[PDB]
Amino acid sequence: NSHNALKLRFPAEDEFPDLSAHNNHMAKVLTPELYAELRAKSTPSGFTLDDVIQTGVDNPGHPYIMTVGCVAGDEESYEVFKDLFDPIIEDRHGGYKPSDEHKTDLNPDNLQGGDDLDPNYVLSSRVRTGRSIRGFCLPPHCSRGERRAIEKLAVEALSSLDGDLAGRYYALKSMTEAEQQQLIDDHFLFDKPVSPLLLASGMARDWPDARGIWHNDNKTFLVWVNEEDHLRVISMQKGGNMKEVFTRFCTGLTQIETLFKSKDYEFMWNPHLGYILTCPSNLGTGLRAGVHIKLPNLGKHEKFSEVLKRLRLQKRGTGGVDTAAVGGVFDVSNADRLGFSEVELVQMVVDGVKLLIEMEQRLEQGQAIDDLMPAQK
Ligand SMILES: *CC(=O)N1C[C@@H](C(N)=O)Oc2ccccc21
Repeated sequence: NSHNALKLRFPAEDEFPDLSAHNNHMAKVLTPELYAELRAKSTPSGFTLDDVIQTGVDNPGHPYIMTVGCVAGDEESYEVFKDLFDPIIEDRHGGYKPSDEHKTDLNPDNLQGGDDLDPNYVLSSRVRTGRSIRGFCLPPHCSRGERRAIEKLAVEALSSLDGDLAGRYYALKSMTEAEQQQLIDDHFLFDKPVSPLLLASGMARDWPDARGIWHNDNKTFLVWVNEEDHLRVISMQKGGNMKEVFTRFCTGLTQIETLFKSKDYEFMWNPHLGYILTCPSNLGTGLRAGVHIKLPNLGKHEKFSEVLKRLRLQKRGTGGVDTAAVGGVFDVSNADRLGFSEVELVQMVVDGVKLLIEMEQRLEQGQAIDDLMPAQK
């Protein structure tokens, strides 16, 4: 690329971004020396360090909520600029060292229990993840031709799914106002990105070309094509049979991967980073296994955050599916993504939810939970 060479004509410090008041991990890792060493490297697709750190430069963040500050344009991005990604991965994934190994377990039989979470508290159970198809650039860097290719192969694979997974595909471009309305009412629809995060990163290029929503006829399995990763996979079920949701998650992923392999394509995966995705923060399992749960008394407790932290879980939001119950209903999911297998995260969620329910009941009786406080897991 001639532009990166023209940049190289400038002193490195003269091209170094001003990350003074930034609070992302990239700003915490990017020394002026690292920029000098890597500001010349590039990936086969043409992804540069500036293309990796632009979002972090434009989007400072909050000290409380530390964003990663960088994205990947392709698989090779994680190795070409590993001298930058690895420290941020260590900092954002609990000290995951460069030599650590990620184990991926997708055998639902290895999860203990989780079939009967108290239906009077757990309203919904959902497991979400992402996948990148090897050989294509990621959404921040992919091309119209690429994107259209991935959409074609993904739609073929989904159209091959049958049974409880048999479903339909809606292309965002061809959607009628009626179909769009139905999807919005279903909470299945993703709209055109508007955040200064995504728009600056180029994740919204050529919208809505090659972007789609596939869902099974039972509204329990949903796939998003070319939105924020090549595929975004969600398995959801009203209630608390987390085992069923995770089993659907696993089997659907396995069938999709089998179809892709039959067509000589595969997911981006390695034994150190797990599955490869645009954002470093979703590496390894990209798994967000959560529950919408009625924990009104516990939510107003001054230890709720500490209990969630010790259980290795996070409160990703409040309100539940239909907003409404903000303060009473909470969306609680696994906090870790890399360094733990999928089964381990789902386990952690089930186990923590049981104790949360017990705490909520005890607080209901007017008693104290100081005896039920867990130890850091
Ligand atoms: C990790 C992630 O999803 N990010 C990080 C974010 C930031 N500014 O730190 O920027 C973007 C932009 C586009 C896609 C993903 C991310």
